[PDB]
Amino acid sequence: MASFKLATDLPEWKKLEETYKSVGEKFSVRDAFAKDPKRFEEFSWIYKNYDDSKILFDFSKNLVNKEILDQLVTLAKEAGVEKLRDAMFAGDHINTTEDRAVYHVALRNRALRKMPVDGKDTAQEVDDVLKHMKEFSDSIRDGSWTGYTGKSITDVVNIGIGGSDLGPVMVTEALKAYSKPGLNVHFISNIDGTHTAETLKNLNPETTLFLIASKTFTTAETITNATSAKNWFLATAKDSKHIAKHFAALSTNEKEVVAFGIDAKNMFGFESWVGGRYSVWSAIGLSVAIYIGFENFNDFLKGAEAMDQHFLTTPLENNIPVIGGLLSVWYNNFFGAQTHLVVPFDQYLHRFPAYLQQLSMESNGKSVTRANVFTNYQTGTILFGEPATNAQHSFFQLVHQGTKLIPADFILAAQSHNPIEKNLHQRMLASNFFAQSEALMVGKDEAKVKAEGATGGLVPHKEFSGNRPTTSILAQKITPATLGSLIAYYEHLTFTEGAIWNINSFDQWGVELGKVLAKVIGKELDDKKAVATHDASTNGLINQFKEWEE
Amino acid sequence: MASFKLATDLPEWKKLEETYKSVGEKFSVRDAFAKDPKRFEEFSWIYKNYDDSKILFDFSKNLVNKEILDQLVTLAKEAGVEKLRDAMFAGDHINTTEDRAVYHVALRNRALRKMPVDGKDTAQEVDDVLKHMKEFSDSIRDGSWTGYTGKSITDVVNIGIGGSDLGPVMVTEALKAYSKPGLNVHFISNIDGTHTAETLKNLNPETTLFLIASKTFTTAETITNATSAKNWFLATAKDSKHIAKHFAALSTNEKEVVAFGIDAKNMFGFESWVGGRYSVWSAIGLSVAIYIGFENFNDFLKGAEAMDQHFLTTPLENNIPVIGGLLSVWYNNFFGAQTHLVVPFDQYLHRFPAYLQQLSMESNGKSVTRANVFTNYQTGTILFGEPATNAQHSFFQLVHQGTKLIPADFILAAQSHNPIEKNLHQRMLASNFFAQSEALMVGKDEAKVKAEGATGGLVPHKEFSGNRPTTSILAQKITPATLGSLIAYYEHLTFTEGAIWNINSFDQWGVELGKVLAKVIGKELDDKKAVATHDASTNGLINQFKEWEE
Ligand SMILES: O=C(O)[C@@H](O)[C@H](O)[C@H](O)COP(=O)(O)O
Ligand SMILES: O=C(O)[C@@H](O)[C@H](O)[C@H](O)COP(=O)(O)O
Ligand SMILES: Cn1ncc(Br)c1N
Ligand SMILES: Cn1ncc(Br)c1N
Repeated sequence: MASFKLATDLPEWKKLEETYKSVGEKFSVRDAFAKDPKRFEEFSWIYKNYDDSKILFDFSKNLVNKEILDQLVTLAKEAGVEKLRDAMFAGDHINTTEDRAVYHVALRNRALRKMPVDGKDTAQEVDDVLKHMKEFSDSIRDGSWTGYTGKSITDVVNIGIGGSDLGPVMVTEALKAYSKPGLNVHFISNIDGTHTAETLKNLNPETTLFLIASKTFTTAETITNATSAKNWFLATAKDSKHIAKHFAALSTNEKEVVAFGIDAKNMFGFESWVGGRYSVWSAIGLSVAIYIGFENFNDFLKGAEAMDQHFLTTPLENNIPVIGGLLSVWYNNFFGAQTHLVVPFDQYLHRFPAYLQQLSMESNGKSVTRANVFTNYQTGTILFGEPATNAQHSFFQLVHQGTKLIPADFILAAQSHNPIEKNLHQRMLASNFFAQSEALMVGKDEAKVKAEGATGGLVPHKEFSGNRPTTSILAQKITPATLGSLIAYYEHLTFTEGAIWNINSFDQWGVELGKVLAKVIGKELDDKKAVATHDASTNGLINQFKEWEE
Repeated sequence: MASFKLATDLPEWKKLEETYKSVGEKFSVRDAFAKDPKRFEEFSWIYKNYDDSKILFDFSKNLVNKEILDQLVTLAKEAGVEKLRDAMFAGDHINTTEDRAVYHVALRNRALRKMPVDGKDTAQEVDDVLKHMKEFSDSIRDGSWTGYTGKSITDVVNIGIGGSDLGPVMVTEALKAYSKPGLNVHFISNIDGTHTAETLKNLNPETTLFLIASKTFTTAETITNATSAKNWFLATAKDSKHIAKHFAALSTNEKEVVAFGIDAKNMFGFESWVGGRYSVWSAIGLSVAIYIGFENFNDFLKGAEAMDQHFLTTPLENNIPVIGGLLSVWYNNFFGAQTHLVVPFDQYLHRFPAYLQQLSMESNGKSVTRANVFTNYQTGTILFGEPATNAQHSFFQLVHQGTKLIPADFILAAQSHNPIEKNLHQRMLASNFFAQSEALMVGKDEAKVKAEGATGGLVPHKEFSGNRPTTSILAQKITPATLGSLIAYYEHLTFTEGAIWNINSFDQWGVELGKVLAKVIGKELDDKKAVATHDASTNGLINQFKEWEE
C-alpha cells in the first residue's frame, strides 16, 4: 500500500509550482551560465561502467539550477522513490494490480547476488536459462546445430509482438556491428499477412530457425504467425518430426509451448515478474545472443547490472537516472510539455526512440495511483524521435521555431564502429551533435538577424528563441555494455517518474484489453451478412469493409 | 499581403472558445450517436479517385457535431483558406519569406491543365522531366542500361537527406508489392559513416546505380556521402569515365551537378517551387519509378491530382482535407492537445507516420504569421506513430488510459496485397482496426469493471474513460493511386491548418539554419586541442569528445 495518495499531496509539489512561477517559466539558460562559471561541472555527471568505459550525462542546457534541482530531489524523497526502488530490488510485489514482483533487475544479476522472489533466490534459475542460451546460440553460430537436411542455420526468425519483438529488433540493429556475415536475423510481428509473406519470401526452410517469443504463449497475432510459419516450414519439410530442429520458444508457459508442438528441450523460460517491455534481458533476447554471440549479450547484461548498482547505491542528488526522471516531471507537470524527444546521432540506434517509446508510454500512461484514486495531474509524456542528422532536416524545424516546449535527449558515441575515410564522416556527425544543442540554447535574436542581412517583415521569421532545453549523452563507443547501461538508465528514469506520480509503472490494462477486443468482430467478419450490433460508426466501417473486401 | 494578423483576430475564434467551454470540453461521443441517428452518414465522406476506386473518411468518432463543424467552417472562411488555396494553384508566390511559388500540385498535373509560374505554363516543362524519368527507368528495368562492364543494373542507391530521402523511402516501402525480384532500392542519407558502410557492404559496383538527390546539390551530408560513394565506385572501376553509367542527379542546380562530375544528360531536373517535403512527386521520385515502374509512379501522381481537384473544387463543408485540418485546429488550439497520432493498420506503410511527421511538423512548426508578427497561440502539432497491430501492444496503453488527449488517424485497406491463408490474417487485422476505435470511443465504466469481476481497489485501474477520438480511413486497397490520394490529403490538411494559423507552411528557416551550424565546430574538430570558444556546456562536450575520440 502507498504512503500517499496523489503527487499533488506532496508538500514540495506546490512549492515547485511557486518556483515555476517565479524563476522556472522564463528561465534563461544563457543567464544561468553567465552566473555560474562551474555550471557544466555542476550539472554533468560521468558514469563509469563495469569495464571502466564511460558515459557523460550533460544536463546543463536544461531549464534547471541548484534551487530547482534541490527541490525536485526533495520531491523524490517525499514520494518515497528510494523506498519503492528498494522494494523492487527486494523482489516485493510492487506490481500491485497483477500482484507480481518487478524483477527485470534479476535478469542481469551476473554477479549472482541473492535476489529473491517469494523468499527464494532467483540467481541460479536465471543463470541456468542463460547457460542454456549460451549453449544453444553457440551451437547455432558454430554450425553444430543443423537443420533437418543437415545444413547449418543461416537465418533466424523471431516471431512475437510488442515486448516480445521490439527489444530484439532494436538491439540487433544497434549492435549490428558485432554480427557475423552469413548469419542473419529477421522479425515477424504484425498480424498483417504482409509481414509473414515478405519475411519468408526468400528464406530456405532447411536453413531457417524460428524463435516463437511470447510470455503467455497465447497472443493471437503471435500464435497465428507461428502457425503460418509452421505451415510454411512443413510445405517443404513435410514431416512434423523435423519441427524439433527448426522451432524454439521463449516463454513462461511450458504447457502451451508443448501443446503447440515445440519440444520442451527447445524452450527458454522466464517468469511472470519479467514485463514484456523489460524483457530483452531474459530468454526473449535469444535472437540477440545468436546474432552477436552470447559473450556480447552477456556484456550487454553486465552493462545493465552496473547501471542498476549505480541506481541502487547513489544518493538521489547524484543519481543519474533519478536526475533524468526529475527533469521530465519538471517539464511534464510544471511547464506542461506533453512530449519528450530522443535523438540518437547514430544510425545503428535508429530503432532506439521506438523502443523507449514503448518502455516510457506503456509504463507511465496511467491515470490511477497506488492509492487506487484517479490522478488530477499529468502522468506519462508522449515520446518520439528519429536519428540525426536526418531529423535536423525534418521535424527539427518545429523543435527550433514552433510553439511547443520539447525536452530532448541527444546521444552520440565518440568512436564509430565504421570510422570510414579516417573519421571524416564521424567528425561531421559529432559537429552536428554539438552545434544543434548549442543553437537550441543560444538562439538568434532580432539584432543578429538584422546584422545578417534581413530587413523588414522577414526579420522575425528568421529569429530563434533559444532557451530550448537539451540533455546531451556522450558515450565513448556504443558497445554492448554501453547499450546495456543506456537502456537501464531509461528504465530507471521511467521508474523515477512513475514513483513521483505514484502510478504502477508495471501493468498495462490497455494492452491487456486490446488482446481481447477483436474476437467478437472477427467472428462477424466470417459471414458476409451486414452487422448492426455496434455503434453506427463501427457498423458503418464494418459494412463498408464487407462490401469492399475480397 | 495578409488579410489578417493573428488567428485570434478572427471573430469566429472567440466563438469557438465559447463553444469549447459549453459543449466541447466534456463532449460525449456516445451521447452524440444517441442524439443523431444519421451521425455516421453525416460525418463520413466517400472520396472517389480518378480510377473509380474509393476511400471512406469516417470522422464520426471525433469530438465534433454539426454546430462545432459549422463554426470551424466559418473560421476557415474568415481565415481565407480558399483565397490562399486558389493563390497556390494560380502559381502565386505564397512562400513569402523565400519569395517562391508553392507548386507541388503542378508536379502531378497529368491532365496538362495550364498551371503557370511567373506567367509561364509549367505543364510541358514538368511533363518533359517525367518523360525523361520514364525513358530512363524503363531502360534500367529492361536491362538495356548497362554498367561499365556491360551488366544490367540490380541495385539502385538513392543518396540524399530529409525531403530528398524520406519520400523515396516511404513510398518504395509502401508500394513494395509492385516491385520485381532482382531489382532492389537502397537509401544512404545520414552523414554517420555507418549508413554508407552498411549500405554498400554487399553491393557490386558493376551493377549498382546511384541517384544523387539534392535540390541545392550543396547539402553537406549528401555531397559528402556522394563523394564517398564515388570513391567506393572508383576503387573498383578505376576510371572516372565509367561514372556516366552509374551516377545520376535529381536536382535544381545543373552547374553544381556538372561540377560534381555527373553528365548533364543524367540530370533529372525540378524547380525552386518544389519544397523538399513535397518533392516525392518530382524527379526526386525517380527511385520509385525505377523500383515499381513508371506507369505505377504515374498512377501515384494521378491519385494526387484527383485529390488536388477535390480540394480545389469542393465547398469547404464537404472538403475532406479541410475537415481533417479543422479538427486538428480544434484539438490543438481549443483542447490543448499537443500531439497527433497516425497509425496505419498496414505493414507496408510502416514509414508513413515518419513521412507525415516531416510533412506536418516542418510545415507548421512556426511562430510568425504572414503579417510578420509572432503568434499568441499554438501552431503545428507533434506527429508520431507506428503501424498496427504492433502499436496496440505498446504505446496504445497511454492512448487508452493516460492523461493526454491524443487525436488519432487509423488507416486500413479492405484488400491486402498478401491475402495469405484465404485472408485469415487480413480479417484479424481488420477486426483490430474496428475494435480499437470502438473501444477508444465506448470505454468501460466502473459498473462494467465490477461486473467483469474486479473488486476493491483494483476497479479504477481497469476502467477506460471512452470518448477518446479517432478518425478512421478505409481504403479499398493501397494501390499507387490510393497512396497518391492519401499523401495529397495530408498535404492539403497541413495546408488548411497553416492557413488558419496564418503561418507560412512552406519555408523552413530552422532547417536552413541547421545546414550552416556545424561547420564552425567541424573546423575545431580538426584538432584535439581543447576549445573554449563556446558556452561551457558546448566547450565541455567538445573537449570530452576530443579526449575520447579515436
Ligand atoms: O508490453 C506488453 O505486455 C505487450 O507488448 C506484450 O509483450 C505483447 O502483447 C506480447 O505478449 P506475449 O509476450 O505474452 O505474447
Ligand atoms: O525539407 C527540407 O528542406 C530538407 O529536409 C531538405 O530536403 C534537405 O536539407 C536536403 O536538401 P537538398 O535537397 O537541397 O539536398
Ligand atoms: C521521459 N522519458 N524519456 C525517455 C524515457 Br524511456 C522516458 N520515460
Ligand atoms: C495534424 N496533422 N495530421 C497529419 C498531418 Br500531415 C497533420 N499536419
